[PDB]
Amino acid sequence: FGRFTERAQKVLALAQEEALRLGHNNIGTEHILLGLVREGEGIAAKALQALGLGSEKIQKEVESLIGRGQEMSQTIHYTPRAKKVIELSMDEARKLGHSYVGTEHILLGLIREGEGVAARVLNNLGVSLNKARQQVLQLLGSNETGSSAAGTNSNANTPTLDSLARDLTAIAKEDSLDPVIGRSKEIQRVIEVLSRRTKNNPVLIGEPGVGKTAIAEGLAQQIINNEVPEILRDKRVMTLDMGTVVAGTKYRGEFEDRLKKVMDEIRQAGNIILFIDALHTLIGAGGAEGAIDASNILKPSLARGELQCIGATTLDEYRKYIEKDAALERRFQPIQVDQPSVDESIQILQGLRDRYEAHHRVSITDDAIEAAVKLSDRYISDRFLPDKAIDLIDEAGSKVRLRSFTTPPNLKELEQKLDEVRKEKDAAVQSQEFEKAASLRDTEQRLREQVEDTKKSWKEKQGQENSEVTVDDIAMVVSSWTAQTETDKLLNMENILHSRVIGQDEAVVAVAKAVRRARAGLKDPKRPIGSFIFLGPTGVGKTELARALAESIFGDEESMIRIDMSEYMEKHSTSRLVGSPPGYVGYDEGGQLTEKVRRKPYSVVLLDEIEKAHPDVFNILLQVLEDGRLTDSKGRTVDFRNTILIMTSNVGASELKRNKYVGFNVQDETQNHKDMKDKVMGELKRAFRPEFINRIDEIIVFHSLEKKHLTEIVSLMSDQLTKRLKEQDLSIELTDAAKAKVAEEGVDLEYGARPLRRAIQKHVEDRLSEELLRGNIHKGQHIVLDVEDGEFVVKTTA
Amino acid sequence: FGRFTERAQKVLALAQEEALRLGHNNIGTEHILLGLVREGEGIAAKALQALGLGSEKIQKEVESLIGRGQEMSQTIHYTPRAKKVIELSMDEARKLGHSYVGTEHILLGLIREGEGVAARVLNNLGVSLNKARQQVLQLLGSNETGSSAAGTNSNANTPTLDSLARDLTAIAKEDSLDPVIGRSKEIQRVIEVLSRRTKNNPVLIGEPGVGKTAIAEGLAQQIINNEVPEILRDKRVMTLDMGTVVAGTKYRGEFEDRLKKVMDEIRQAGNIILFIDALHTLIGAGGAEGAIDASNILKPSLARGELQCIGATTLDEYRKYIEKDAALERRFQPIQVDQPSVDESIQILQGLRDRYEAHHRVSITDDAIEAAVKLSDRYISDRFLPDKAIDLIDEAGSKVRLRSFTTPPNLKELEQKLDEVRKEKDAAVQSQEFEKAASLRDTEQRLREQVEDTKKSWKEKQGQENSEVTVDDIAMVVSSWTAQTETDKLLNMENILHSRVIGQDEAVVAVAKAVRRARAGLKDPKRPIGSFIFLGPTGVGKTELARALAESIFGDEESMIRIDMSEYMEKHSTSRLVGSPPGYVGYDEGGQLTEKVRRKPYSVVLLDEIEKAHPDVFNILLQVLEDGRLTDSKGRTVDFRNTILIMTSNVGASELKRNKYVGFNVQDETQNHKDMKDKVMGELKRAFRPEFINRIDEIIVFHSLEKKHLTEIVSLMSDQLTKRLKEQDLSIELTDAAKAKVAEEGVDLEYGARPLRRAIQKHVEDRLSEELLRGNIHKGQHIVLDVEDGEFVVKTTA
Repeated sequence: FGRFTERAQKVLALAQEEALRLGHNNIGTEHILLGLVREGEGIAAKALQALGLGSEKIQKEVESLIGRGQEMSQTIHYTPRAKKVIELSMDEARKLGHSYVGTEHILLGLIREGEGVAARVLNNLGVSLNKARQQVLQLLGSNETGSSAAGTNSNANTPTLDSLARDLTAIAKEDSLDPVIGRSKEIQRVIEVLSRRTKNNPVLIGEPGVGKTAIAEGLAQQIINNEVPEILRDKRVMTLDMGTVVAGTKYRGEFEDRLKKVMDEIRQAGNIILFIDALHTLIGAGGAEGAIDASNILKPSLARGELQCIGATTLDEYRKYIEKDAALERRFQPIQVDQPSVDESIQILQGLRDRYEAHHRVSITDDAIEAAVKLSDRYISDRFLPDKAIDLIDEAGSKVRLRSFTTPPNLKELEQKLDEVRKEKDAAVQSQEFEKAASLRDTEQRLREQVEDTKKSWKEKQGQENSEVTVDDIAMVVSSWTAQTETDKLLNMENILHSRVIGQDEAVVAVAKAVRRARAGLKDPKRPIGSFIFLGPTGVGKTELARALAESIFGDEESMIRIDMSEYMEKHSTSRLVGSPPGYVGYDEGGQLTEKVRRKPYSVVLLDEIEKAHPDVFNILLQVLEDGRLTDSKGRTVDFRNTILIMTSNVGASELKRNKYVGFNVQDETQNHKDMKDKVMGELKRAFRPEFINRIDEIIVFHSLEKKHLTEIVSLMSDQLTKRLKEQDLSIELTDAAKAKVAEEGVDLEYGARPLRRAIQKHVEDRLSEELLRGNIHKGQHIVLDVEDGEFVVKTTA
Repeated sequence: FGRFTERAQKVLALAQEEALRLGHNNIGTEHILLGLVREGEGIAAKALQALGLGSEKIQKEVESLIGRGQEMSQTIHYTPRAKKVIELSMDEARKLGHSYVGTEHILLGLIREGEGVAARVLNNLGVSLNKARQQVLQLLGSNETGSSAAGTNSNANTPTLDSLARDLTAIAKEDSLDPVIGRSKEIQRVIEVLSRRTKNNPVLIGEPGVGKTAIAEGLAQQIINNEVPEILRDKRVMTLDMGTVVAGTKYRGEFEDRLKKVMDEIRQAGNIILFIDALHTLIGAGGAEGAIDASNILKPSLARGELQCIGATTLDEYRKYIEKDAALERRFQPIQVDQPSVDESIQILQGLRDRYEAHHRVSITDDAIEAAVKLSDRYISDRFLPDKAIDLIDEAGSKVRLRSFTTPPNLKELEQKLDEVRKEKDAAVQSQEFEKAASLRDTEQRLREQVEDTKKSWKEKQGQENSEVTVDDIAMVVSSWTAQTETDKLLNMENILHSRVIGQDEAVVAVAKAVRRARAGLKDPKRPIGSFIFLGPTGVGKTELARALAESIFGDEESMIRIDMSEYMEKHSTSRLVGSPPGYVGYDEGGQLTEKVRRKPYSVVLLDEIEKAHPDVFNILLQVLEDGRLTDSKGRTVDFRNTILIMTSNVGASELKRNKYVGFNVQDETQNHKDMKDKVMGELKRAFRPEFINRIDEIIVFHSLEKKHLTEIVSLMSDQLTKRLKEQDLSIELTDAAKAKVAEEGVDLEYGARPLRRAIQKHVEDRLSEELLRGNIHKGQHIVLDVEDGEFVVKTTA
């Protein structure tokens, strides 16, 4: 593909050189073979030299076939035989892993490609074809680092380390083990609990889901050099892997038997460290079901400190073991792995760029990496700070890499042409029209080389992305889920949120700016990026700003939870009829609110109508706003850590639903507006407790329901129709003028504002179907619905 | 059959020729054998030529059978033996795939016919019967299609692709892989989301049920050829199939072990793409019973980026898996797979026309394909807008092919006759009565050839169908379920809705036009294709139009749901109507209302009396009308996308259930009318809350009992009686005159129009049984119930 070592590439060019030297017009394998032996003593080349082949001998044999004298060897490239040998070398390097493919693989691939002039060339020059593949194989690869250690020994390690299992310290003598960056400050906290054989167990608690495992490689490095105590000197850190135990087993009894064996071998006691990943599963205590009960052997082992071990558990798992104090709590003593510092994240990123240069686009951009964290940290916000991050890096680290190869410069037109040639050419010969295809044939390859030349002119579009992962790039990719087009979303938040909330600017700018402050630098995870009270009418403004955050602020597209406290309130029976679903906040804690935001930890959380809720509820919600967490639903922790909590209120709604009517004058209208954009900030005091509101930030203002507001409601309804018709592949847009015709059949005093949907149906739905059916307009072109004379007008556009 | 290759056909005609040339004016199999070898060196011919047989050698045996003479012909046709050889070859080519039968199959079919004139010719000319079938098998031709290959190799790739589960790439390197038509725009959305080595997992959400699976072959084609990232170059795409896992397994433990092996094999890591269809089952999280939990291994695989995979899930499935989090979140990232819409539908149909031209019906008719789509939307309705569609074409895509092979022109009478001949003949010789069978015998075969000649006139029904699925046919087939007699059902929807709601034209036209416009694929396919409110009293036209709507929009009246909203607030009944209602709005959303429409999306959903319902129910109905789907009730998504939502009212009822009186006018029924065609448009405002109701596509108007509707009620009830009697095979019709005699006992001023059923029983039911009992009328005689002298009158008709 593009990843190759020197020796390889060298064998390849020599084929072409010899192509012309023997007059082999297009070089199949015979020159590739020649290439191998003419590259002298590279692993392919060398191989051929072992069995007894000279550079000469091959070119002469090669020459005894295709031979003289197409010396020019017109547009000297390969033909399919040679191309097959090359495809094979790539795979013969996959074989090893061998990222940048070498010589050996090409001779190996040649044998593999055991026909053409090469294959027989080798079988003519006294070297059987498989004898050649042998020789390369037994000298395989080299493109990767060796071992920085050597020798073989054993001692106490014999009974134990055999079984089961991996020993991190060993692989780090060889220096094939990574730091890992972590969660660096996490690793230190282990050593109180681990150089201690009495709270013999360190116990890592955090998001799973953070790369806890980074800390484990930490230990490896540190037990070697050099802050190691005399305690952990004369110790080995051995990882007990779940995978070897399950392999070759499908019965519980066999698994337990193996665990019994681990305890026997644990005789290295007080000098052994055991690493137990997913520790909870083995104890199997608590819950409605277990998971296997190693606990019988394991508990006394922990108490004695013979099993001096390291436990990896998560946010929720721990409670049902400290409840079993003290035999799990006799060993445990805790450390925070929950959500790493912002900085720790960034460093992991930087480290894995080059392997997303094995997965291309990335290496770099540095700024894009930083962003990977930062943009993610608030913009999803569905994990811990590095998982999110890296996802951007490779996402963007491909999105644009996809744009890398998708055209020539604009010479995509070449390919279009090249197609048409083939056709003409072919079909003409299929009639034959021999020579009537001939010139068409000739036109094909003429075109072709020009095509291919400019398809690799979009190697310039490779040099653009293939070690960058851009700011904007990373950012767009975060938006794709939900620096540049997230920090432009963030910095320009006010501008973008204003374009999706029509009027009632008072609110928009208030949320915008508070969120934009937090969302730029670090408000720093825990607490939503904004707590807010959204005051206003029951109608307009509230939801729409919340929404607008979800689309831009949170990325591109969705991200908004929304619960009404008002919908249930009731419980208890003795003989009563009632058996309704839980009274609402009990439902929320016990399941609904906590689950939903746990599902997407980045959601604009809308806690509706808490005025019409008991003041006790507000305390619970207050924890969401403060902590950025709730712990409910069987001890699970729900990350509201960069959500936007929006607690709504519409207490007094009606006056903020004053329409633009003439009272005294037509200046009662502009005072049905003006009065209402004042009245809102008074619906705040009336809303909830001050204690609640004391954990709630800006005072978001929404107001009125002018006239003005009617034709603004029409513009929500017409868009709901037209979007479901976009689903059906019809592009419609209504100008204000067609929405005007809807208002024409949409005002009475007594009819409210019910006819507006129906009249949109009448003027849009009904009309578009009566305009498409005629053939005046068509689906998937742009169809503009207007009034342009006091009556409705249908326009067409592309 | 319909398709054969030359070599076959050539072998066949040569038999007949040689038959007579040797003195056999009946073509025995002895000549077919001769035929095979007389075609020289085709696979049949050649085969015989191997065994030591020439055409000459065959004809010699043949001449030693009948031999000279019999060159006077017999209008030489085959023997029953010879007809057997042909039937056999068909299967001898089927078994070798081929449905276009070639030479080999014909000798093979001869062998099959291992006793007979051939059989003995071949067994007489000293070659084994099986030696001959061997020879034909061991050379094929006319069974292939042309593909590519020239060698095969592998490397590390071996253990993985073996297992489990084949690669799309392989068959597409032979270039035999299909496009698929798709769902093309879906494939594109993947490449940011997948060419990551992080949250590299695309997850396809759509309807299943739309042809999601089309997208998967998409990847195959684009990852191979030819402009794609360097990321997605140096990759392999492997498809994982559930079927292989379950095979050789019958326990959960074994399944997990196999999955462990797969997980180990993901070692092609960071450059391997695994396709997992129905992804949800493996994660096993959520639900009331979950599924087998692969997640323990799979979750870190997704996080590591070793498992870069493609998830196929549906509308409903996803929620309880992103709920798991957060390496799930840093895995998945969503992309939109086709939500069913008419334009998309057509493109699939057309694509699979040629492939249902295996049915020699469809491919085409163009109008018929479009119709399939458009008609499907309105006439069942239950499935998805493109699945439905293709099914009608293929349905019909056999339907006319059935009408094909059951015709002589009208000469069906011939076959009937030809039978009778045999009888006479047979029975006469069984007495013998030799020549008393003879002339009957002779008469038989005269007939027979005439019969067969006119049965093969119905090659005209082939020339109809073998690329035309009939427009009318598609319609017929949709009518079979529930263009022409479904688009006439559509176009004439108004006419059809009018014929069962007598009076109340006001209502009929309002529903009619809105659906009839809409269902032509020109209205949103994700919202009820007509929303309506039906106002009136309790009954009288309302429901009846809903029924008539089912017929006209959907093709039969059996497309009608009907749910009462007053139960979704319940405060009337609890032990006399419905079991366990409490929770009530929760009962509707959470369960009942949604469950019912989830059973049939092929329904006029008539949600009665939302007026007299808890205000939450109106909000719920509002979601049905807006979204076209609701997701509730274990997170299942109910498609109201091809329902007709109809919300009923009856708060004006009294005038709208009023009856005519004189008072001062005999124009009092027609003054009961005039009041009611007003009374509905005032019952709307009085009934409902505005937020819900305005999404309705038309306000449907009904009437009362008057004088005048009463005598129309008698005609509804009498039709309910006579129809449940049709099941036994009583063919009944009432004229208006008999319904009149019945009316005589139920036009009470003070006992209502309820007595009419009872009086229908006395004058219709009771009367038919008392007319059957005396043998005046009969089953399968059409029985007319009349008055013709002011008293009841019994008539008979065919």
